[PDB]
Amino acid sequence: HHHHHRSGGLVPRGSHMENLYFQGDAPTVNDVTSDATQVTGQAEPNSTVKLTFPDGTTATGTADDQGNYTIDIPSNVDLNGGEELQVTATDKDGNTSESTNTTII
Repeated sequence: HHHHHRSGGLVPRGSHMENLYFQGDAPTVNDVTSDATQVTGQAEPNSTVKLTFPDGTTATGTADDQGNYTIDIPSNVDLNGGEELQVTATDKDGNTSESTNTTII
């Protein structure tokens, strides 16, 4: 009478997406000139902003709900003339902004 026609089913293959980590700019420092007992500035909101003194003392902190940070200078390190203060804000996923290493002193 006639022939038979059947259809064909197959499984979809697994894939993945890709992305660049941090895309923006480096966290702004305020002029923390030696006698200034606190390092302040603007950074990524609620991001773990690691304060890296060029002495090597790293005072780990986190920026506020607002896009700023306040991390007081610990009584051991001094910002003497020649210190290039490095600040590094790190997003909650782990996307660190550029290291603002700047001689305020």
